[PDB]
Amino acid sequence: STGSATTTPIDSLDDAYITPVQIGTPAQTLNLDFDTGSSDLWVFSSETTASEVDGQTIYTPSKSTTAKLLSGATWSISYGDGSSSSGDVYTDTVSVGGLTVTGQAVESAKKVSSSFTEDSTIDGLLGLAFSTLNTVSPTQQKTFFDNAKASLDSPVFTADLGYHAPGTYNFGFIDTTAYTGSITYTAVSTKQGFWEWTSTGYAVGSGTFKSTSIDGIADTGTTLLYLPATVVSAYWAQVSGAKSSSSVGGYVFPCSATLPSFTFGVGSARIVIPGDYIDFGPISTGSSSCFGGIQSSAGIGINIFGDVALKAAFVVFNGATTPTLGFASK
Repeated sequence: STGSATTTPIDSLDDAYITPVQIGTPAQTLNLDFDTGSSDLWVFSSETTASEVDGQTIYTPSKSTTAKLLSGATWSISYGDGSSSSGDVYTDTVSVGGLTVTGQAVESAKKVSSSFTEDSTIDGLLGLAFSTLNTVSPTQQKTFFDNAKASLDSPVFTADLGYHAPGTYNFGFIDTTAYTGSITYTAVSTKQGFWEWTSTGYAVGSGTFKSTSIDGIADTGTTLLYLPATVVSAYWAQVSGAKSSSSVGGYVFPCSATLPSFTFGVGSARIVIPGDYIDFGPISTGSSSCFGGIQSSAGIGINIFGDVALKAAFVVFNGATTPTLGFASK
């Protein structure tokens, strides 16, 4: 089997991407944030504290003839951005782009943090990291991909995120028309539950490539590119007037700037992030100071190849017995 679904930016900055997901019988379609950095499929629901719902579409398990309470199961998650959610668990039928999993754990939120409430466009998350990170207790549950894998034509999914435009998540096949040149594959460590890999280096603009190992995670659920402070300083030094602002919480730059590209290595291959991908617009409405899309990972504890990086590539998440990651230009 295979599935193919379009993923759409939630706003003009590509702050996140949403993908429609069918849950239950009859289908209830919710727009979920596909997150290769976590492993819970959770939704706003009829059980979510009313004051914490503000415009989201909710899953109502009582209206699904295939929903079953997973007795005794609870979940609770906190994300790298400080947001969180928690609740109980149903199993139900879940379909993405024509690919159907029966008995998928659907984690129903009783509580969500303010940042979730305040984002009306995201109805929940669909985790695509390794199931070892799933938070359901006392019986850990599998991700949608993990459940679908054996049925897929090939045990893979691909992320093809757009810049200021829709893109695609495919399950079970590689669309050879969706990228240019070849796909370069690189080793993955699953030891921390992530799609963790080692970039071979970077370049800033038309500058020379610096060969250096950068361990980090491919994370579709993180907006920005978080890299070591040395690398980030080298990037922003090429932008007149750019500075790290403790008050704003990262590098900012004059909105009048033309940003240089940023290249990262995948083995001997190179992925070029155009400068415009690194512009996250005014820090506040009407400001001429703009927020940078490349930020320091210092104090995160891990480097994160978030959407800024991934949207410059066609990315293969290969869930073979020994997982790997593939990157192609597009």
